[PDB]
Amino acid sequence: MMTNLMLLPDGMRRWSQKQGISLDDSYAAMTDKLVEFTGWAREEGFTTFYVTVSSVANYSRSEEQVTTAMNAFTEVVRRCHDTLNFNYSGTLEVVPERWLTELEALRAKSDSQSDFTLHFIMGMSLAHEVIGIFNKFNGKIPALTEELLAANAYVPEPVDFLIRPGGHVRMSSFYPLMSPFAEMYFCPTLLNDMTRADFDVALEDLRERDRRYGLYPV
Amino acid sequence: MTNLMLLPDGMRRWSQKQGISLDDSYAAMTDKLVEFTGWAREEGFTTFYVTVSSVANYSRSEEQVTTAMNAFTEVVRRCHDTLNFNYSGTLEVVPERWLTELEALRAKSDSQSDFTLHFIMGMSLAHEVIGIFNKFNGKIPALTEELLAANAYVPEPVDFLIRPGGHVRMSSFYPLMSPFAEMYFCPTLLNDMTRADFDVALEDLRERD
Ligand SMILES: CC(C)=CCC/C(C)=C/COP(=O)(O)OP(=O)(O)O
Ligand SMILES: CC(C)=CCC/C(C)=C/COP(=O)(O)OP(=O)(O)O
Ligand SMILES: [Mg+2]
Repeated sequence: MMTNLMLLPDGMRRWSQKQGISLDDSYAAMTDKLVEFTGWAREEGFTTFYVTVSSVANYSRSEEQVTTAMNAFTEVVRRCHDTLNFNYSGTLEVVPERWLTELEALRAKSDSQSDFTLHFIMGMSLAHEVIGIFNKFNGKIPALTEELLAANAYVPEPVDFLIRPGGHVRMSSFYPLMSPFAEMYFCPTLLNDMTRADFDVALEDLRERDRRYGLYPV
Repeated sequence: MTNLMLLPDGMRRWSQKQGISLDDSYAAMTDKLVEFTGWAREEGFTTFYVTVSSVANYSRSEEQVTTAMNAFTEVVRRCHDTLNFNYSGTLEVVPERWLTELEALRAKSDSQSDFTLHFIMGMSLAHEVIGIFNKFNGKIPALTEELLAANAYVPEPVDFLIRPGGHVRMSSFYPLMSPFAEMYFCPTLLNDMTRADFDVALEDLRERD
């Protein structure tokens, strides 16, 4: 069984306020922690490590906040892109061109033959995703099929495991469209405080679960 | 003007725990759901959503589908006279007998009640999107957030979502247009849920913001 993993990052402002440090340093710690998380996910045999980078609404923040966040996320790819396959998707039209250009170049320079993939999803929002798909195919086809929908969703496959640190038990705009049976794990520990042990007990929890897919066992 | 959504789970597990049949466990679920509707109404929620089934659920055996659909329909048989009942979802995968009875019960419900019980059947974001597209294909210049919200299975954003039974997952029950929904999971099986469990769940959900 080949599994994949998805991380929902949040709590950089909470960590910066809690520590009495700047938002920029909090995001630098987020970059370090995300490099760590990518390493851990690769060590644990996950085929793809998904990171829900941002929602559409996040790009309504101030220019500086968007620059800091997008730079922090991009630095992860700058550091690890040489040894893995990098890809990205989402509501790309709301992402500033600077980051689309740099992330495209980094995607071109990544090892597309690697057995491990880091995938960023930016501008996540089920409303915008569905509206984009509908408008793309509106009137041009007799009916939308599961295959087309799967081929045009932001996340190109069902997600197996989903982890959200930071104490919020909610999905926000990050729920994957084609993942009805994804397993969810929440923990109060902030992302920048997550240790390898926290990750490991999370994986104990997630791998302990019996996956039914809506059916009774046989 | 708040609403609540319940994801039922733990009927087979409860039947095994109590040493009873699946039908008996689902009868206990019927009683428990009548109770839950009462609790939700007393707490001021305008609409109580219950995720009856997913698309995958109808791939179960005929006996299992009949047991579940009968218990859920029995809830409406008991409560339809005192509240407003409505339903939605991927209706084409629901057996016609149950759609017929549920439609008749919806027509007989109190459409003037300030409280609504709403079943969603055959839940699946893929099938929901496919159905919306097929419904509006070529009939509109472009899909808007307003139209999408007006035609999704759940017709409004969900405030609170509760899943007892110990499984931390949506199992195809995620409400499409609820980006700000708060989720509460608890290990207590649905059939073991008391009013106090509901109340502390509401404490947890209301403490957050
Ligand atoms: C393009 C942009 C702006 C991306 C935003 C990056 C992000 C995941 C912020 C969430 O953390 P938070 O600081 O908002 O959480 P908290 O307030 O709890 O610290
Ligand atoms: C039409 C159908 C089949 C509806 C199914 C409704 C449902 C998800 C019940 C959950 O309890 P359960 O039956 O899965 O019990 P348990 O959690 O113990 O397996
Ligand atoms: Mg179940």
